[PDB]
Amino acid sequence: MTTSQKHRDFVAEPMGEKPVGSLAGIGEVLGKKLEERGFDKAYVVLGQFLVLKKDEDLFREWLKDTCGANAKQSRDCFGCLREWCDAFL
Amino acid sequence: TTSQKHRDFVAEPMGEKPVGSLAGIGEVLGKKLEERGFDKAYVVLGQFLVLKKDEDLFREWLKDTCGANAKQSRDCFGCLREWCDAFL
Repeated sequence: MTTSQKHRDFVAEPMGEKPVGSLAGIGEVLGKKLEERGFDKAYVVLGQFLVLKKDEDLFREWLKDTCGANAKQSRDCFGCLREWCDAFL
Repeated sequence: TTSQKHRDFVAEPMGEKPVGSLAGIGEVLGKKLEERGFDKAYVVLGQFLVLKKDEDLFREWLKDTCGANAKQSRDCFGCLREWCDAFL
């Protein structure tokens, strides 16, 4: 397994009310910028991922534009949501 | 009360279900949702979640987007709310 433990923990169970910082790739710096834009729970970011029809390009560009995520951070966040959805949606 | 359509939706993961599997979303509403990019139930769930599950704002968005009346938007909200309580 090449995913982070943090990815594995997120994808192992429903997310409920977990904060945005529970997503892989979302450290404290990105999580603060997300919360300040209203994306305060992980499920709100899931919401954006789903409204963008799970499209990697659009979602990763949106994360960059919204909180300054770099390529690795946006890849990790996308992959964590994609695998969560495959498991639970 | 709830419809069997509601109960069937809230009983399981929605996967790739079409937007018309949502309670309240009949043929006319579904067409208009699909025309605007909301072709699958999970895209509408997405909008519900971006709006932080807010009943008033989601039901207003649905009316603005596809013309849902009050019963249709009530039905659609309630099915997404109960689905999230079971699966999210």
